Amino acid sequence: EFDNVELKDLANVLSFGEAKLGDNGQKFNFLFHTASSNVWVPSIKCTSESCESKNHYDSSKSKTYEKDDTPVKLTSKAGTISGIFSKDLVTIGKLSVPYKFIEMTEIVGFEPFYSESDVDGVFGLGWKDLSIGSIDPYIVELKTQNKIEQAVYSIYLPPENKNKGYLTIGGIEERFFDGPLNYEKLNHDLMWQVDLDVHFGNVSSKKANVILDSATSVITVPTEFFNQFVESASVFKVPFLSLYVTTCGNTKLPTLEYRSPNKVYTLEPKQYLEPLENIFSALCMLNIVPIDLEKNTFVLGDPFMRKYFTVYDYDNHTVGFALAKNL
Amino acid sequence: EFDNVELKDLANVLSFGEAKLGDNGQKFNFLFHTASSNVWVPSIKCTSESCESKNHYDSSKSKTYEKDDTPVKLTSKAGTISGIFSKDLVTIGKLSVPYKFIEMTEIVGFEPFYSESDVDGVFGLGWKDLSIGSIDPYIVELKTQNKIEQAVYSIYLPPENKNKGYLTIGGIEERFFDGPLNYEKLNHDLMWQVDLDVHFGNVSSKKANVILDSATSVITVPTEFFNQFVESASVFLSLYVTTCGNTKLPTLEYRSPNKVYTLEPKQYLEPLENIFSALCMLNIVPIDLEKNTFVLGDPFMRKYFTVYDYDNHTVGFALAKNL
Amino acid sequence: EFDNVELKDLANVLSFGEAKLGDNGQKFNFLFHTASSNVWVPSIKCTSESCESKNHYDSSKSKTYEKDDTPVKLTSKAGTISGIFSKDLVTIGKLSVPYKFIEMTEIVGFEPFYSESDVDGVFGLGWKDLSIGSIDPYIVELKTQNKIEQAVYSIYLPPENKNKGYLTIGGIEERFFDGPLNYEKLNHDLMWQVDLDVHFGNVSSKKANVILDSATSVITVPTEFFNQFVESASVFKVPFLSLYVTTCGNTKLPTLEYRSPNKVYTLEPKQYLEPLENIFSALCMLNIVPIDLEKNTFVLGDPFMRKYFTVYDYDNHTVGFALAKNL
Amino acid sequence: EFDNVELKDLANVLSFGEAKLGDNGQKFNFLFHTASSNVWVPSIKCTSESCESKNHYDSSKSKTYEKDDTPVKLTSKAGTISGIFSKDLVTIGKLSVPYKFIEMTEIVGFEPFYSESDVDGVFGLGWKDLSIGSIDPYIVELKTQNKIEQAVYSIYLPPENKNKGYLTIGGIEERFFDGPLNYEKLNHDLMWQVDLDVHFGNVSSKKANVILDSATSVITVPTEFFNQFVESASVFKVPFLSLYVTTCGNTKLPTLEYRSPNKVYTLEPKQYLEPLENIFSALCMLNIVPIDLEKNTFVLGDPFMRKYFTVYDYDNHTVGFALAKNL
Ligand SMILES: CSC[C@H](NC(=O)Cc1ccccc1)C(=O)N[C@@H](Cc1ccccc1)[C@H](O)C(=O)N1CSC(C)(C)[C@H]1C(=O)N[C@H]1c2ccccc2C[C@H]1O
Ligand SMILES: CSC[C@H](NC(=O)Cc1ccccc1)C(=O)N[C@@H](Cc1ccccc1)[C@H](O)C(=O)N1CSC(C)(C)[C@H]1C(=O)N[C@H]1c2ccccc2C[C@H]1O
Ligand SMILES: CSC[C@H](NC(=O)Cc1ccccc1)C(=O)N[C@@H](Cc1ccccc1)[C@H](O)C(=O)N1CSC(C)(C)[C@H]1C(=O)N[C@H]1c2ccccc2C[C@H]1O
Ligand code: NA
Repeated sequence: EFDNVELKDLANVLSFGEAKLGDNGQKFNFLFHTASSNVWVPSIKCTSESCESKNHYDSSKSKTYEKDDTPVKLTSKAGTISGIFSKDLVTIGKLSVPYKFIEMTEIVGFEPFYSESDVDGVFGLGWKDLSIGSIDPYIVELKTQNKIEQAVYSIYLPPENKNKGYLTIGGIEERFFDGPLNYEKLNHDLMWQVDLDVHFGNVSSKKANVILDSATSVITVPTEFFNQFVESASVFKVPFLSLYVTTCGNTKLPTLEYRSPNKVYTLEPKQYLEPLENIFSALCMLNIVPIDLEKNTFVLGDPFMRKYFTVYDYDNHTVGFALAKNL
Repeated sequence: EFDNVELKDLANVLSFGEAKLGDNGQKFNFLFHTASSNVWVPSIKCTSESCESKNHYDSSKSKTYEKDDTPVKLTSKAGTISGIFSKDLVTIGKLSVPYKFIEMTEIVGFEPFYSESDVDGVFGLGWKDLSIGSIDPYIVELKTQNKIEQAVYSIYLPPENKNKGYLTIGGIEERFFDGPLNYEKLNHDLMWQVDLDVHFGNVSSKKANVILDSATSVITVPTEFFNQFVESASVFLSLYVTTCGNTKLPTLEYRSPNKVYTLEPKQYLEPLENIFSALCMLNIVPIDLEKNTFVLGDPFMRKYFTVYDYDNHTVGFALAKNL
Repeated sequence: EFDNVELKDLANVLSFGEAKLGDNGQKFNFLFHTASSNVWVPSIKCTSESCESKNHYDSSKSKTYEKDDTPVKLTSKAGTISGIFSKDLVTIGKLSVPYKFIEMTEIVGFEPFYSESDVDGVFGLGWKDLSIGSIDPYIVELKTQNKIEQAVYSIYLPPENKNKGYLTIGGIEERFFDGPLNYEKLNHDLMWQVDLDVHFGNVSSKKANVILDSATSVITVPTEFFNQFVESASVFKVPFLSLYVTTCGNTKLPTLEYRSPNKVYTLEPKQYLEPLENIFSALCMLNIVPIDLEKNTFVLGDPFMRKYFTVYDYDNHTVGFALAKNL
Repeated sequence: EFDNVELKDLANVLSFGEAKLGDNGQKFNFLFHTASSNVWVPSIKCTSESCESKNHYDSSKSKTYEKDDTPVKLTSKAGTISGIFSKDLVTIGKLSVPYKFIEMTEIVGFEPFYSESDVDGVFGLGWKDLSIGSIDPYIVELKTQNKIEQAVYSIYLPPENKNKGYLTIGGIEERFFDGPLNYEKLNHDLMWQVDLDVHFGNVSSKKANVILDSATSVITVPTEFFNQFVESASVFKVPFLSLYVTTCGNTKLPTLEYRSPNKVYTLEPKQYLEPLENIFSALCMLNIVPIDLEKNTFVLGDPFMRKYFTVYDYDNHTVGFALAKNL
């Protein structure tokens, strides 16, 4: 034997948390996904190696389980996922309602990321029309059964990792934010998406389609938008050392802004940069990625959510934004 | 109030662990750093807003404190840290020896990233020639003081998470790896750096300087090497984003005279979504550090258990194993 | 005699510092004034009581004094100032040039404030076309005379009073701020004044004339603008205990924004509020005053300069703004 | 670098000075607070960001410290302060006594104002009945322990500035005032509070509760009284350009009167008006704030203490007023 000291991971919070299935309280780790509208879970029957060291849902150990069995198969350019539909108790903290979910039974093609993390499944929190089987979103379902009064939830991510991070259902906790809470109207009942004029230095795109996505740890922007910025950065002498790398202290890096008619949401340069080293880092990389998802569409991930406490209001069809606060 | 639920971090082990100072065991979160040669720690005396949230070293609370007070200051085109040398018991695990560290007294230029991490300081595991003050590396000092027989350590990151990570001092645990341990000679005692021929598709860089650096979570390549790969791609611009589980991409090869070390697309690709991600990005970053220099961080150390041998001036590599 | 403890000031750095007249270094406490265009200094000849406690300029002591004697008289419902123009060495720090200033000869009114305070006079840092006598600005004259090579200055107020403020001449000092430093063009060369769209919750004013004024400790808004705000605050039920008093933590107060084509400058509620009590104050007041100065005109005083480091550039006719930082 | 001149604060003296705790003389800037009844100090053990730049009490450095550890928590609509009671030597000037004080371990809800000021804590000078934990006032304690013979203090603020302010303990220094010293009896031994008839123009409130509060720089008036005054000065054609703003030379403004059975205390426009600009200001605001604290309650802060040297006499349960002189 020799001297071994335990290594740790870094304090880094996202919309990762525990929910429960069945009346025997079967525990899982969920990614609470604002841009998906089903709950998906590793089934006890899953024949896929992926599934081995996960948490499982066993419909025979829960006395409140209901047969549905409607098969479903989803496939990406990247991977494939097939399962069956089940109903049972679904619980987050104190609240519980019977809900229609997908038991995963074959998972091909998401490696080594899927088996590498301690996440079991997705607990979608998007809108009805984006979901398979056309199901009412979980939180609406809580309101239907009068378990809560207002179809609303909120994500607080701790803006400096000094404390726990939280998902709150049924009401707005003022402990989480400073300044005003501001609602924007949804441009569609598909995702949590809003019309905003986006500005990044001299580049701008009016009335862009902008989407909240608690699953990405990136900011996203169209290719052409990203090209215009690269060229404009060049015009404005913003120094870069390669496409994505810059001095963290770079004084020419512009504020990224999303403007509505009555409120501007912003990420300062150091709020969209990732350090190259994990301590005392002189260099930085833009955490902004050109991807073309839809005409004029931009995605807000964790970097936005790290700064903005966000609110999701089914009843009003709005998204609330406020400056996240250290607990 | 209303129904809460706790949200937590995604388990992601790196070379970050605890170490103690003084005979009253002042505890710190350190980045165990293969590319720094001093131990740096926040002083109780630090006047910076950076130092506020952190653990501090307070010499007055330690009977084994030996006064030094030799001033240090590092300044950088943008960055400043400064402090004083002090001598006290430094403890990792069950191992303990008097050692000269730097109590940082001013920390400027590394916000907000510093205060948002729970790292307090750096525990250098590099070589003497880059130590400010020419101080023997901590592990060498353990050996001089007969705390250990061999001035060797190793770093194990769990290759598939689901498992805990380790820094081991003084010998080699077979439990951590599979297949043989291959050793490479250092090209120069400056850092843990080896001569290797690097290849990526049609592009190659002979007799490159490659540095192990436990403090980046990235793989680094010179700008010219990356431009060459872009040019060679021209035969058929992003190329930065691709499909996850795209196997039609080159493998990164680092060739020594008797072993080739590799990182396949699934070692160098990072997903854009944090579950079931359709798209992925290259975790290969072009940046010029020094002539012909490449750096190997985390994504390499996740595949390769690495051994750092001071007695023999070598680095050992082997395939990291579960448990 | 009894036990006495001294009482002091609350740390509150404004654009107030020292400068010198004549080759014998006569010193004065000046308000460095971005919205005025002459230097005004009390004369040794001043006959008023207000002048008794002040520093005085005595031309008979300076071998570099050049006689002008053109009389000036400014007379406004709060007081009247008369004086004569004189020319002499005028010195800020290391820098020095012959300049024309007004020695005040009579100061009627402005009481008790002028004599209660320890400012001697005003050091105008505005544009020529606002100057009495149409005198080139001091900073211009420095460049005209080859003392500096860029006719630019900056004002830094400590954003939390943890260090000294600084007036810098001749170039940009990055220690004061976190990038980006964004430049806006002047709408006119009368004052430091820019076209910006102002938003305060749902109220807005397009293409407003906004003016930097280092001499007020207040934010200014036209009367109508303020009335629109009151209107929508009443409708939306933002809690006010009276016309300016609110809880410091009021979550319904909006952010004040000033939008250029490429950048938004903002004041969060607690950056435009002042506390009722000087410690642990539950209650606050709006430091926003409705005043009709000019069509559609808004003035930025101390609350703004306290958050934004500001650069005043005569060569390029622009003002720069950046997030001020602690030293 | 570049030519730089320092910027300073103005001289504005308030009820704010130094006192020491413990035998090693740990110094703090305290607000000498006539409407608080404990002493509050940040603890070295405080875990809030609020405490970070402040002076701290470290009990283990003082050989005279005695453990108490009684918890205290004060919370409200938007403020939490908690801590523990500790006993040590407490020193103002050459005077020293063992005294129970509160070590703050958490200060939340008072940013950014708390960190922007160089006040560390509050040194209560009120009455026992308002003390948390039922503690004898510091100055009474000085009397009990035979360190002074009269339990009395005074606050002198220099009426025209340049001049230090002074807190005096143990007797009356005639040097601070002109004219008689008039005394008013307390309507209650809770605060330094007095029955007075308050008149402002045509508006009056008889047998008002008027409270001395050395912690506001404002004068306070119930909302109905204020409303009646503004409607009233409308009827009588006062020049107002908005709701608090008038010219600094406004001749027509009434004197504010506080009438007791044998003395009338007054505040003229001179004493209740704050200028919009910090030098040669044409425009002014009423420093009088409408705010309902309790039935018929009016607060006198700085503007009043600036004119009147005030004396606080525990022995005879009275407050004394005299016109303050220049030193
Ligand atoms: C290759 S990322 C290495 C990083 N260097 C940079 O960012 C250099 C840089 C800066 C700007 C433009 C281009 C290049 C760096 O110097 N990091 C340092 C982090 C640090 C840790 C503790 C106290 C202060 C800083 C370094 O790991 C260290 O301990 N040191 C201690 S001394 C130092 C400040 C010169 C640096 C060093 O040896 N740097 C060298 C190094 C290290 C790892 C890999 C390559 C190189 C070359 C040179 O950059
Ligand atoms: C932000 S409020 C500006 C203030 N005027 C007022 O409040 C409006 C007013 C005017 C006349 C009677 C009553 C009310 C004012 O003019 N203050 C002045 C302070 C002063 C400094 C030195 C000697 C005497 C006064 C001014 O900043 C200046 O130097 N001047 C020099 S001469 C002046 C008295 C006409 C004035 C001016 O150019 N004012 C301009 C100004 C300033 C700030 C904001 C808008 C404007 C427009 C313009 O009127
Ligand atoms: C000029 S307003 C006085 C102020 N009250 C307010 O703002 C009223 C308020 C409260 C909550 C929501 C909305 C409005 C206040 O209580 N300030 C306090 C400042 C303080 C100082 C140290 C530690 C914490 C706060 C006070 O002077 C004190 O020490 N205390 C100590 S305990 C207390 C919270 C009961 C309060 C008190 O005695 N208040 C009394 C007071 C003080 C001044 C004027 C009137 C009154 C009545 C009574 O409420
Ligand atoms: Na806009």
